[PDB]
Amino acid sequence: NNTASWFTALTQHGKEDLKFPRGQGVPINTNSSPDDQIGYYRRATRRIRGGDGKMKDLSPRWYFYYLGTGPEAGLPYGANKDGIIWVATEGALNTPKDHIGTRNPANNAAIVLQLPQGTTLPKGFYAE
Repeated sequence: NNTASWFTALTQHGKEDLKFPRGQGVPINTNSSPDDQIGYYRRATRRIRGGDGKMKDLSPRWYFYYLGTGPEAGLPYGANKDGIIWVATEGALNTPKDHIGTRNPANNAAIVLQLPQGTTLPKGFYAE
């Protein structure tokens, strides 16, 4: 039960949470169809031992999962929960993407996360 994202992460280097204007934010995936272009980003925090023994937060990562997949596969679109933000492309179907699912790193590399040109990223986000 791996549940790894199909895509590389967005790294939040600034102080604002991730969010996209309605219609934006779904990563480009040629292995998916217009109906599939909907899901959520989940914040993934990591803590590390700093240079003085005190544990400290690294920059949070935001991983995309298709609707109905991933660590929050049970949440319906729009559900409010800290660390979860929703995205959907024009024309997507509000149905679980059991037809896309999640990635097994043993037999599939992550897709480098790309957005169509001119997407409104928040301050501090550019990643990879």
